[PDB]
Amino acid sequence: NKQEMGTYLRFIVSRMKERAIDGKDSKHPMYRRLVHSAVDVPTIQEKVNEGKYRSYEEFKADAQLLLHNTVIFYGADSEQADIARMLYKDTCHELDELQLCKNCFYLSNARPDNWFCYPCIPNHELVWAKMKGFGFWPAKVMQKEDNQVDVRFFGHHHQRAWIPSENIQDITVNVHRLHVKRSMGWKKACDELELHQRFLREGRFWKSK
Ligand SMILES: [Zn+2]
Repeated sequence: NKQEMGTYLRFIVSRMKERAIDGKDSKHPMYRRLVHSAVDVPTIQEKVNEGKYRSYEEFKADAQLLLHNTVIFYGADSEQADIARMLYKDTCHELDELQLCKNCFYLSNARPDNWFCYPCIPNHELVWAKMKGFGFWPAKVMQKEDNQVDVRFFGHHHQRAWIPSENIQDITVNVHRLHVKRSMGWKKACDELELHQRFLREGRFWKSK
């Protein structure tokens, strides 16, 4: 876990680092004056590297505190607050995604060749799903509730979307039957689906080092 925490947090901080520049920063003389506890991205990045976070909750609390200071120092209605709010949301979203499936999260960030084809445990349910404007594309189910399913599509972008349950078909349905445009992109996604299914059958699990 401690090794995993390190690499996962590094992925998140790296992503949080850029949308954090735009930049005139919380180093006014009044920063001392309005802000209780000090923190910035470099401090967080150091704490990640030195293994200072005991849990993801402690990391999240530092991200929250950074948001709180920005709000206090610039005002809740300020544009700096808007940006910092989006930063915090994005950070917490990554933590959500990590919790959803650690293996998906690692592969999605590290992106080795054919990253989306490696199996997870438990295996993700596979479906055909259509979005408004599109025909059916193959996808992995990440989670679901009664009236909708959270999927990540095969192919370009590997688009993440909520799909109404009525727009889902079992992966065992015959492709030729239902509606979709057989574009090059769609065929590429179907190839990726098949390669994923082959890796599953092979027991070809992702191996680091
Ligand atoms: Zn997964």
